[PDB]
Amino acid sequence: QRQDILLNDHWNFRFSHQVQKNTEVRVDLPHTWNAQDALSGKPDYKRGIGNYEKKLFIRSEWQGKRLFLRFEGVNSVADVFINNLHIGEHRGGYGAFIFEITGKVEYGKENSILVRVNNGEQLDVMPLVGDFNFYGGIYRDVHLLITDEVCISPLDHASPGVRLTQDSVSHKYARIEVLVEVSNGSDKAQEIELGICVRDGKRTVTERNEKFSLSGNSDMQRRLVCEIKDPHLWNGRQDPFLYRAEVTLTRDGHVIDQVTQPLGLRFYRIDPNLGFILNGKHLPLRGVCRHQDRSEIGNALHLQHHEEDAALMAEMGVNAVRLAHYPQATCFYDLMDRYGIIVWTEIPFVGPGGYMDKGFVNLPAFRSNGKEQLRELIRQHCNHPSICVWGLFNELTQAGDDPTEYIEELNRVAKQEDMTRPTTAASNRPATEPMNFITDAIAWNRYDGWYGGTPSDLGKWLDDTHKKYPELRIAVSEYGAGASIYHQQDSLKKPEPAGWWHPENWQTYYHAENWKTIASRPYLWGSFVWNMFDFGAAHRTEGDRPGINDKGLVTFDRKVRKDAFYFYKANWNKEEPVLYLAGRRHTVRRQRMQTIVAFTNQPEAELFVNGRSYGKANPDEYAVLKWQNVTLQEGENEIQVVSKNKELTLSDSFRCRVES
Amino acid sequence: QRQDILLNDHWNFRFSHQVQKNTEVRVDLPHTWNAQDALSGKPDYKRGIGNYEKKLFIRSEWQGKRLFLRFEGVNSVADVFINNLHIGEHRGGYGAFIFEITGKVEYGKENSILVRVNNGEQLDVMPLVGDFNFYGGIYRDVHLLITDEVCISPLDHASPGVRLTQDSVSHKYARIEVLVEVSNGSDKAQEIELGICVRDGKRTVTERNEKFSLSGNSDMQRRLVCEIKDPHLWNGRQDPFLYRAEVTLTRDGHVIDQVTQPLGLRFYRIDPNLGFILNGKHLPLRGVCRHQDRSEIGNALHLQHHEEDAALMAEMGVNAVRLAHYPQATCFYDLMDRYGIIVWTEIPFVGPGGYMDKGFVNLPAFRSNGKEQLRELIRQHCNHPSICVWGLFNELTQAGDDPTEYIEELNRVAKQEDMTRPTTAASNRPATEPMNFITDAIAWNRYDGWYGGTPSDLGKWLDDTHKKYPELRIAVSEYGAGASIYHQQDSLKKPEPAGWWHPENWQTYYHAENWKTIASRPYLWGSFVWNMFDFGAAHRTEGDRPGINDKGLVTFDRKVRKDAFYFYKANWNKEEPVLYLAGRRHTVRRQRMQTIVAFTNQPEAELFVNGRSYGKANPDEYAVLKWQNVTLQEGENEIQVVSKNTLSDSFRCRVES
Amino acid sequence: AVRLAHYPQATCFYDLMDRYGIIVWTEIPFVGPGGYMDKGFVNLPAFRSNGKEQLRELIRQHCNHPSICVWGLFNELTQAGDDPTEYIEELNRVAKQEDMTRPTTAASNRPATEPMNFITDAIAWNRYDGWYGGTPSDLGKWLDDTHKKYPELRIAVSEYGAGASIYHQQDSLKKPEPAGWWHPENWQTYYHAENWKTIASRPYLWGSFVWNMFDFGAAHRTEGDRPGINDKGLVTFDRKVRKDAFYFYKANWNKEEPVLYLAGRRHTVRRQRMQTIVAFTNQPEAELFVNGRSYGKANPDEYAVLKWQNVTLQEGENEIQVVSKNKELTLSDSFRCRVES
Ligand SMILES: [Cl-]
Ligand SMILES: [Cl-]
Ligand SMILES: [Cl-]
Repeated sequence: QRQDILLNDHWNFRFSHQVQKNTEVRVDLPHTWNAQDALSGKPDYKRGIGNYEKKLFIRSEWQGKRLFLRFEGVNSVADVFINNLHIGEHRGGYGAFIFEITGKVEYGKENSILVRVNNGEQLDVMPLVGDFNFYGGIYRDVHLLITDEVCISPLDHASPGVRLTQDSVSHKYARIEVLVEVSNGSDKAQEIELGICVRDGKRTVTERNEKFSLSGNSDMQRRLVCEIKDPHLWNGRQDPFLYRAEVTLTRDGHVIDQVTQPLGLRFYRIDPNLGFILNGKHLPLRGVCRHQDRSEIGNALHLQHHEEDAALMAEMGVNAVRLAHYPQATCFYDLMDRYGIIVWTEIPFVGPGGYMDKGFVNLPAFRSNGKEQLRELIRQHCNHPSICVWGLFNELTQAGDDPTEYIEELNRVAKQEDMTRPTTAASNRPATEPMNFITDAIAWNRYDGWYGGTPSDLGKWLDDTHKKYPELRIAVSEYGAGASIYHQQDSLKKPEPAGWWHPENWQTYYHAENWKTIASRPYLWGSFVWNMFDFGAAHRTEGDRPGINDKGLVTFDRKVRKDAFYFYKANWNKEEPVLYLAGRRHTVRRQRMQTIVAFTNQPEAELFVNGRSYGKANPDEYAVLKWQNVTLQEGENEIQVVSKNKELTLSDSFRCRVES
Repeated sequence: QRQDILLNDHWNFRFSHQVQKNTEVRVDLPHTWNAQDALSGKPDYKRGIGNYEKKLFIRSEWQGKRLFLRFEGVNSVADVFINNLHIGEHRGGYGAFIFEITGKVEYGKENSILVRVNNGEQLDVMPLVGDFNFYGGIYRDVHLLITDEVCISPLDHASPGVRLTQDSVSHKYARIEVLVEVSNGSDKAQEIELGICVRDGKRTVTERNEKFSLSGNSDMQRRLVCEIKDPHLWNGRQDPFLYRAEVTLTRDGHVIDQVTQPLGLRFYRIDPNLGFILNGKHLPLRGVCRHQDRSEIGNALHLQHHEEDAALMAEMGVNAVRLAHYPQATCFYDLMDRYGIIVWTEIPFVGPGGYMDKGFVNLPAFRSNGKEQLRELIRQHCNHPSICVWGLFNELTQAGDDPTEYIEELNRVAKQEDMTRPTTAASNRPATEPMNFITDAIAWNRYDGWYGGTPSDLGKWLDDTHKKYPELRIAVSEYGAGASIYHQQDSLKKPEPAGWWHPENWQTYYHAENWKTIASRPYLWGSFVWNMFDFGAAHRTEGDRPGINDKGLVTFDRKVRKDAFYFYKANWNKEEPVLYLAGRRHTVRRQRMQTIVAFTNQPEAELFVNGRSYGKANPDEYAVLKWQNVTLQEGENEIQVVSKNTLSDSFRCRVES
Repeated sequence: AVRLAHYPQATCFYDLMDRYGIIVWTEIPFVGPGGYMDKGFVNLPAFRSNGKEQLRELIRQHCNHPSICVWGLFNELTQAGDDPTEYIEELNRVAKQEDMTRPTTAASNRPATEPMNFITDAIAWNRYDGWYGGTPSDLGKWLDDTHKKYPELRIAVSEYGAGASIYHQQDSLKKPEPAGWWHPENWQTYYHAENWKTIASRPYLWGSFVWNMFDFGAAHRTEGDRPGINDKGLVTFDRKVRKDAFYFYKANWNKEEPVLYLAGRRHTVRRQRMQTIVAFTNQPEAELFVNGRSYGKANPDEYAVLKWQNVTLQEGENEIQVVSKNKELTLSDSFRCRVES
């Protein structure tokens, strides 16, 4: 009944700095204008105003309906015009936002949609700093909504208008409360029927409907309640079961409007000594971090790109994700729902880390806008079963303008919006700083063995902190190491992090030792690898090219899994057979005697070097096969590893050459 | 004695796009970071955040005083930090602004000022568009103000704290209402003597004092009424007389704070049919526009630059100047006060003109800020006798977000702030548009004979408008033509304005015809030339080099007066001898036959060509000497002109048929 | 005298030197790296054959100009790497085939021992003692040392100079850092007064050449008051403003146009109350008036320098005027000035 029309095709664009006429060029949404300058490594890429114009014919039959323009993302600040009259402004690059254009168009005519987008710097719109790209543009989809004059309202913070809250969840019973925004845009009072039907496919599981009166040009909220006995729980990747919940408005029979949403029922708690308990059973959060960009296109992502990023994490055995450092797309939360991957999602309250300036500036506009951004985050995505914590900052400092007061304010805003999920944060503060003690959970970013030290520093630090504050729920927000797939060398030696040489073997070593450190500590409720993918950061000058943070387990184009990916796949994915030699891309070696390493989830593998066996071996606790003192021969070599397990015979091999 | 310490020397600077540490460099205020990229013709010059830091030592003997940071101009949005703790933001690149730091520093030790300056694009801080450059930075002076704990307050829209309102002026009597803001920063009540002394050189002209008690931590506004019988009126360039008004705070017989302000007394009115009448006598307003930049340095101007601009204007006989398109430097207002030049100064409410986008966006942060800039402009510069009109917009359009109500709102704000001067605007709308009728006076930007048409079209349009709207007080806000000193040709032909060829002879022809049109029309209360000076406009791609609006009478480096300068000088300056051949820069000619033109304010001159006399000639009504059918030799040629009353002028050129 | 760096210039400018009477050193663009990277000489066949063509072009094109008096062969080459010393000898021989009436010379930055300093008939060195390292007095000792070691060389100073922004001012005379963003004007003034004293006491120098008459373009530079400018001119890059040191030379060198010029007119905000007040004149006397009060008459020293020590300025505004009377001609100069602390 209700209509949702994609508006991405054929816009006109120009930069306000192109001040002459006839300078517009065709673009097609999604779109950023920084996919070339920023990705090329230019730190001063284009940050300012871009102008999108669309011609949209408003049909006559649409008069008497209600028309909305929903934007799923526009970085950073957007001003919307209909036939060149301002209708609204939205400040924030990552929440969806909406405007009703029912009273603003000429029915039966072409009309003009004009979106003036600014991604230039501000001190009053988070994020203010960050180790990533602030791609400017309409980089997510744009939709025309047409509904009945009486509808389930899409206007409240661009939420769906249906909000599904879970309490009393057990293996035996669950209670769901359903908050519905209903809007009467007619001049007449209406007697409507409101109904909720929760379904398993096409089988009704529960159902309640309600008749009530609503005056003209008025909206009110309705909160229905229903129950499910012996509910089918959403249980992570073991069984990511999903009800669909349909809320309908009815009038004289026949549906007049409909909204459907996912319902995944789960209970869980974060235990200071046991970690994360999902539906009564402990669950390691084997996590990675993910940014929303890609090679060549920046953050103008299409559906298939989200799907592919999800598939690669699923393949590696990921069961948790931190979506850094901002609200991300509905269809990615969808995929995490459907795969059973637990989600940490946060507002863009990002501090400087090792860089300059601040993530917090004590401006009324900044503080206020931040609260609206956190309110957008929760109201737009709270229905997703995969979301399990709400994150409030990444790497703020207490020096200069101190955000501790404001963070406490944000924490309270989160609880007003959602009591059912803990808050968390990603800190790089000494443990004594108050801001580590506000959120329900806390976590630190740690690079022991990359930005200085050795991996053993990590377990000591975490052990000490867990001892001094026994009630903290500690996790590793970030840990990782740079790696170019074209940087190879025989020996493990710690590269300079800020230089043009990130040899792949050190990333491998780093994650091996670090996962060992994490896996020995059950008090950590999760760990999150920085990062799943290389991602654009235009100011970086390191690795094999500028403009890239190269700590991904997979390359920026999603083409090449680095060695470390297969290390995590050996450990985390016990379903697909894995047998993978490390260092296949080290193809020109200077030593004759080497240490060979493979990763497997098989019980046993045997190494062969020019057909000459070097023995069977079993992986250690963390899936690592290792043969020291393997003599290669001058010139060409072939290195093959083989494993048999009943009918399952696996093989991996590569070639290489030794010079001197 | 109140202390005023310049803080321009040695600051640390880095762009915020320089994320890495140790990337600061030294700058020395005044400073912009767009003096290289914008003036090189880069359309997307850097519009973003730059961070200035200074270490400043807070002396122990200042504890117990008050301490003010006053910024004369920072484009466009500034946030100021004391020891990295925010103390306020200012939105707007051309008004002065101030923040008190008394309670924000550690006395006796080093402190740090951090000024985070953002010239990035905004849709809520005028100007949004404009044919000029938005040079970012702290491009005007920065002072430390030390005052008594009870002081003449510097905090109200960064005003001087003293307002000199001329409520009645005549050749016999002037009455001046003085408004002084007094601040008590003490925790105890204070009884203080407020005094004002109006001085002529050293002679006290009038004097008024009063005693009151001001309670602790309280601000108050006093209003003393001064009178001057038989006043010495400030009467333009004929006699730019200035009294000095010294307001002082006394306490138990000792002066503790002092503020002096100009007082130039005058009355005037703008007659619909007769033009501008100053102190009872008609003045043609012979005017030019002026921007606050210069080659190589952008808008990071010094005093000598202001002074050289003013002198060049006075040399040409200017007696009115329109300061486009924004509040400019107090120091340049002082100059016009002292020369006697009438000033038109306006808020940066600038529309797109020939270009894209809008001068107005209907959102409340834009409306709010605009009223604040208008209040900033009047409260900060109202004590200059040169400022005679306040302008509200330049080239706004009624399409899209209609700004007409908002301009009515802005008109009422200026009347609230200053009833003694009329409002004006610079329009490019058809006379039908309602926005033309809000301000007391109105004017139009017109380029008949440059952007299409012929100069004769100005008079016809003006005439038609005066007849249709006889109550309008009409002036020409802009008229002008582009020229490069390096584009020369034999004959007069109209260039394509958007092209790379702007021959000088066209600019000279254009101005001589347009002045003729203006000079005939006394109902114009003024005319302003676009522009006195070539200026920066990064998007321009015309003339002899990109990034330059070249409709100036003088070049961007203020080195070379174009031919048109000397036309106006001979018409407007009858005190300095002028005799000047046009076309000396056209040194390679293709025709033997020539029309030789010169400008003069002598009663006659005689032309010589390779020594041969072509005749004594008299100038026309517009100071133009012209000899037709002048016959040049192939090869080298010397053209000379002489007058006696004994002036000479000459240049050499060669002919290649 | 003018040294046209570093390349053949326009005929009309050669003409202008002919007509003023200025002696001209002009040269081929055989320019070395100086303080930068890479080389002026690469031992390619085409490079060498081209260089000869460029020198025959130079001489056959401008030999008629009488102002040209020496022919320059290189600037700041180095012997490290591809040694050009042979190829310098060829060019000098080409010069000799092309023209016998003028000596050849060069502008060196090599230790005096290097052979490439003895090929041409005369030789000069670029010295920056007191700007790039050292004191201005190091220049005298080196020249005399060199003159004593090789009494046959015909030694000139092909380059000496110091950077200055007219917008960099200060109270005291401190050696700035050359590659930094701060070139105060008082230092360039000091540099030239001291270096000219060193030059003018040494008659065995057949000439000296200020680097440079004007600030010139050099995109790579990041010093002084803006990027991309070599700011050692005596006059700005727009030929509009004469820096202090220009007037030190005009007083010294131009004894026909009267000069009376106070130094430091652009330093309009001082921080100290006692000042040394220096002026340059070719008049015989001048009197200094500070806020209308005489600080006495004074005579210029041998190098046209008037100095009044221990000048007391008031806090706030100041007016500094110096005035000369020579029979008919009366000269005055003044500038305003502000003291804060
Ligand atoms: Cl922060
Ligand atoms: Cl507009
Ligand atoms: Cl070399």
